[PDB]
Amino acid sequence: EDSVEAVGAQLKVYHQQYQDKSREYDQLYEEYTRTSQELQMKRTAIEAFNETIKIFEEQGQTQEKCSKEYLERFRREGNEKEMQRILLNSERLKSRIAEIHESRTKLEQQLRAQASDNREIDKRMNSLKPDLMQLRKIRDQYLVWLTQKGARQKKINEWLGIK
Repeated sequence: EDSVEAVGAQLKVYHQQYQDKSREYDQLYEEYTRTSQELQMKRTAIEAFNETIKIFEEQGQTQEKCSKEYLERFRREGNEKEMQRILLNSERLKSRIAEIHESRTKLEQQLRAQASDNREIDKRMNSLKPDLMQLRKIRDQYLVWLTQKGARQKKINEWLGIK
């Protein structure tokens, strides 16, 4: 009721709630920053693929340049096996590229998944900011109350779990 022990008893309850609400928030904040890091690597990895692919395409372009003379000629010569070789190269090459291009696409999809999670963890992270403010305010109020009350230090520390 109006018992100092009863008020201090209430204080302990709210302070605890507050610390717990606070700890949980901290846990989320780390998780958010951490995932934003792992999210960076993914972005970087994608650039790696983009770079890799851009490379192979340049290789393809230049080999295609030299092949063109020979190929156009072997066609009318007409050497089957020789020009066959030429097409077989460009093929496996383009099926290396076409293979990688899809390989990053799976990562991009895999990326947006994590990106959403951060959007959501950030959301939950904002749900708590209000309560934290309030609990802190509240707890501070009981402190002032008990403080102006005869109630005093040592037991206050007890109620705040201080050693």
